[PDB]
Amino acid sequence: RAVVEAPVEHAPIGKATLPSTFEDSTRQGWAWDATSGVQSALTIKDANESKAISWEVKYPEVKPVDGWASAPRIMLGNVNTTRGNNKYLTFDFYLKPTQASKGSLTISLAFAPPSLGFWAQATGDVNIPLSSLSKMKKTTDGLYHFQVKYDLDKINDGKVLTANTVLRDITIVVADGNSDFAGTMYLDNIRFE
Ligand SMILES: OC[C@H]1O[C@@H](O[C@H]2[C@H](O)[C@@H](O)[C@H](O[C@H]3[C@H](O)[C@@H](O)[C@H](O[C@H]4[C@H](O)[C@@H](O)[C@H](O)O[C@@H]4CO)O[C@@H]3CO)O[C@@H]2CO)[C@H](O)[C@@H](O)[C@@H]1O
Ligand SMILES: [Ca+2]
Repeated sequence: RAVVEAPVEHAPIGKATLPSTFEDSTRQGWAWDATSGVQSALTIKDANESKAISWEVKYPEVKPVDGWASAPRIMLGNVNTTRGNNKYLTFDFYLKPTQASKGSLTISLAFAPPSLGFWAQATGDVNIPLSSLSKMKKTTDGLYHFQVKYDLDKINDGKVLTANTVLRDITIVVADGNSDFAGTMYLDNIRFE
């Protein structure tokens, strides 16, 4: 299936780049998956004094049964990277809610390794409770700043990512955990470490 809307003015696609810093004002190869429930503009905005890729999302009040149907699902296609000696994939994730009071966001990471049936999913989903936020100190520019880590030795289905396993694509999903989130999200500094 494909989720479609009228043409939207994304920032320039650029070229797949890791670490993804967005400093060249392009998306450095990141784009919505064709199945992403969110297909609105991906742009390059300042977040916490750095350029970051960004979108808006307000999850529906009536929640789909499939837990990713409404989710931003952003992908770095055909990067063809490997983890090397790195234990983690990590990135900066920022929120600027207009509404956030209940439920959670559940952030997943996946890869498409051609040797592993084009899917390998990190086991360590990260949940951000929205009631936790009001008590969190914001950045100077009014954001909630998370640095999210995924231990690449914890992968579902017994699949193993070795130092040399080709990762064709990287996917990040920000799923709705029965939440009332509305507002802006941002990614920066997407990298292995
Ligand atoms: O639905 C929510 C549920 O999702 C689970 O993850 C699903 C994904 O939602 C789904 O998009 C993903 O589909 C993959 C599939 O696994 C790959 O095998 C397939 O690979 C393609 C490849 O991309 C092509 O280039 C190649 O030519 O063909 C191969 C084989 O078809 O690509 C599709 C699309 O990326 O499958 C996931 C695992 O089932 C989550 O695991 C779960 O947590 C969520 O709740
Ligand atoms: Ca940046």
